Amino acid sequence: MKEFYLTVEQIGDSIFERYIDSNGRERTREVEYKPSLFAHCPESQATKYFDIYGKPCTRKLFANMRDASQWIKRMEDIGLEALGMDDFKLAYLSDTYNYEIKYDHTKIRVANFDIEVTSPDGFPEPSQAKHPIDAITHYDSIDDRFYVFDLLNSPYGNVEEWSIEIAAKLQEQGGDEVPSEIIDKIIYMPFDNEKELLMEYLNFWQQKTPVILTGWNVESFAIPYVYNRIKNIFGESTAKRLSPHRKTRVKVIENMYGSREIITLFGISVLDYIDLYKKFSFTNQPSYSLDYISEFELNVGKLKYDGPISKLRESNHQRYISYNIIAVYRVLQIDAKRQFINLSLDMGYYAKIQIQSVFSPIKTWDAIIFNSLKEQNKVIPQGRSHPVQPYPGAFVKEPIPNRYKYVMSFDLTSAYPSIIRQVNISPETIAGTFKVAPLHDYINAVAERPSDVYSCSPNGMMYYKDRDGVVPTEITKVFNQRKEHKGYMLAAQRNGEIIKEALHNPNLSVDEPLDVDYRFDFSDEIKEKIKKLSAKSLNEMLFRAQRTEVAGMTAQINRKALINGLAGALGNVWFRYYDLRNATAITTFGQMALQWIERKVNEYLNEVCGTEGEAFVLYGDTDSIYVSADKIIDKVGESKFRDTNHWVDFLDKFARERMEPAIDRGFREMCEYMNNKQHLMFMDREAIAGPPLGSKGIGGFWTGKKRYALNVWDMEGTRYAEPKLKIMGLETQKSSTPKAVQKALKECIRRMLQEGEESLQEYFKEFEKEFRQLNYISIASVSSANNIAKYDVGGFPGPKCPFHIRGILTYNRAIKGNIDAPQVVEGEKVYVLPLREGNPFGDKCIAWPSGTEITDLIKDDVLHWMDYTVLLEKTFIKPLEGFTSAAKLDYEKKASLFDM
DNA sequence: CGGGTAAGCAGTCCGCG
DNA sequence: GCGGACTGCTTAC
Ligand SMILES: Nc1ccn([C@H]2C[C@H](O)[C@@H](COP(=O)(O)OP(=O)(O)OP(=O)(O)O)O2)c(=O)n1
Ligand SMILES: [Ca+2]
Ligand SMILES: [Ca+2]
Ligand SMILES: [Ca+2]
Ligand SMILES: [Ca+2]
Ligand SMILES: [Ca+2]
Ligand SMILES: [Ca+2]
Repeated sequence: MKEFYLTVEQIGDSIFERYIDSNGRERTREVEYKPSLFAHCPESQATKYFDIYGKPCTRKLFANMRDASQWIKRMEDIGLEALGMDDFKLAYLSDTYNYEIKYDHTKIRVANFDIEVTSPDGFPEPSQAKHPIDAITHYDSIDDRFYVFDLLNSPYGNVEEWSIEIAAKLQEQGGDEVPSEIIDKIIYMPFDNEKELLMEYLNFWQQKTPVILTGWNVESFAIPYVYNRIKNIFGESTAKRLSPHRKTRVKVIENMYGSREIITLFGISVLDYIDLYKKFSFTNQPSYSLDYISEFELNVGKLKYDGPISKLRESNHQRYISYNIIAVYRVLQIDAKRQFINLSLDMGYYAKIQIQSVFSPIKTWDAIIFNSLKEQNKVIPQGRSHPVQPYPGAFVKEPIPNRYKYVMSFDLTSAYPSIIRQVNISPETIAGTFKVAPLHDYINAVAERPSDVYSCSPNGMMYYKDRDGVVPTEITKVFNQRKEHKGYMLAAQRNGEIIKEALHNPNLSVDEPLDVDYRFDFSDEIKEKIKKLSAKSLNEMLFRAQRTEVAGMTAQINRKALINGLAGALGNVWFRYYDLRNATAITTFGQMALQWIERKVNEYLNEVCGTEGEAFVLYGDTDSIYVSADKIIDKVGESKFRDTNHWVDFLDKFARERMEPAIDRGFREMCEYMNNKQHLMFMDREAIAGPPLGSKGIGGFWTGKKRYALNVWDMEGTRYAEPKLKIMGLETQKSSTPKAVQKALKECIRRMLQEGEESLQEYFKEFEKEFRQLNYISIASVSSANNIAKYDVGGFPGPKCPFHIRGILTYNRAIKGNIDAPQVVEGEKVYVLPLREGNPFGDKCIAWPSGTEITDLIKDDVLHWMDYTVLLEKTFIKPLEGFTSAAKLDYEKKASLFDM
């Protein structure tokens, strides 16, 4: 097999590399890598190295990496560009792996761990590490084993060994229901004292040194706690054994409002799963506790116990250890589903970076572009300093607030990367500027043609047409990978819909789920067999279809995120290829494209309908248009349709056969107008929306920009067994809105769109009547908590104090005295509730850490004093009044003459 | 901590005769 | 009360 790196580090003048050799074995080596860097040189000097602008360069080979670094400094003191890859480990990987990396994940050691630390005096600060580590579960992907390190004797209690037999048993048997599929994979090791546990853990770690290190909050808690605890007990050199090169550094993580400390373990690639999830999941959660995320992703129930976690070890050590094991398995289960580790490995190896660099799009792209250019013997410019400057982004059309009955939407495929490809936007393809007309003149095709030579953007930039730039070339490769996974994702989705349909008629038989590849559209034979299957089999197939779809979604959406990241990296000062001319060429072209095509679709449809000046395009945002299809439906007449699916087919056919070719011609003309390199504006139909045939549903509504709801029958070629709501921006979509309120508002919208005004007033009247019975958590608002200290004036609100911060200060006073009570963590999320006047808390609201029950000390009072009236009006009535006046209907029945 | 801009709504503060 | 300036937070793209 072809070798591949596992980790790479620079330590002084050595590269330290862990790798898989040609025989599949893990090795380590130290290499005294001699970097090269580059200077411009005279024309009449024979060279094969050229900067990206075609100017000749001489290569300077250095005795060691420290000499290259010092040289870089001296070149600045002189005032001359020191060209080339200044991150020497990236050049090493480029030199050592000069081919497309074929990796084998079964050879990569992936470690998932979680620790327990009993603490009587509140939260155990990792930087202090003053309490014993009393449990470690460490899963190893190569052995496929959970190694459990269990402390039996502690200053906080002596306990009995954990029992695997009780662990296996049902919760109803007094057991812990550790899942049976992992019971045989546990290797349990009890310890008589902490020193021995840790000494064994380090010996184990040495034998099985993680390549990828993950788990939940490992970077901010587990790793620094373990590192600091071992440091305190044994000294630094023993603690540095967590690094296979014995090198670590304390790294300061700075945000807008403060900082924290993490430990960098050289020769390990730490991918904290909480950070993986935040980057790759495309959710925004009320809480990031593992219990909350586990429940959301897997639908497994909260790990439940009596009393505080601080007393769990002594009161119930058995459950304590079982929950530590289960917590590690939960992360694995989320990964089996979401496939973020897999994704990280793909992108890291593709870019030829340290795997943990996948968190940085600037670093990922710096390495992709470096490797690409290195291939042609080209030399990358030096990074330069830039002042941060604002620049313009997308156009968004102001919709007329209203109900909209029949809606068809269209949207550019990979808008910004397509613009980059079409215009040929790249650092080294800039050819000059032209005299710009106001944008409006390009939109209406009255401005002078920008160039008869170069490919243009309406921001005034021109680009070469003879050759593709390195940015379009490399962005195209990732785009193609994206398109492939999206194909599998959509197939799995359409397959899901076939299964749902079939489920309306399950057969009464005992059978097995079919062995099929869900990434591919179900053939006729598979369709036939599906119609003969039981509900049990069908459900299992649905689950598998949805897993395949989730796998496709992770792969496609984060490749989209990567390529879109490049368009934005052109506008970040830290990017080697930062250039506001290119960042703006992209965003300005986009604004033009949207408005240009709005004009064309309008002209086209007015033509088809024999009208003039009618606005068919009601809305659009960035690269999308929403076309009113009322007139199209009416021209055939609702009477001619057999059912909802009949008009949906009609519109689908109209969009594909009439609208899309009209759209394509309009864009080809725009391409010629801008003299672009390649026509790449592909605007496919997204949504077909409307009310169910013969109902009183309103089908859709807009309240404003980025605020709308649509009843959707077909999305990108997926025909739904059941209509689906596409709701954007509204309170149902916000993590700040109470869960029960999201759910109630969603149902009001479903009723408005599918059933009508009368159904809506029915549901409202009932929700208003019963809502006070809802669990307090389900009706709490959610907010991030920044700058708690800034607004804290002796425990009371300072001037301009935010409502949610006020809530926290109210909380802090109510629990003052107790180091046992959970503290709100700065920068994390809180639940917020209003309090009725003259409550014992002395203020109008209270907030507490999100994803948790509020402590028992105050819970009773909170419940008694909760202001259901305020809460109702703010979270439910206000947005609902927003929706319904927009849609021009009433949530309460107005008096009529029939009342008499 | 980690590519970008546009834009909505909640809330404070204070004006608005 | 509303609305504008401003902060804070959170979306859509
Ligand atoms: N996080 C994001 C999301 C979007 N965009 C920009 C770039 C996108 O190209 C454009 C339109 O967004 P879409 O959600 O329509 O995404 P794409 O058009 O890129 O992909 P798709 O093919 O899924 O439409 O907005 C961005 O810069 N950053
Ligand atoms: Ca725990
Ligand atoms: Ca798009
Ligand atoms: Ca599409
Ligand atoms: Ca059947
Ligand atoms: Ca879009
Ligand atoms: Ca306001």
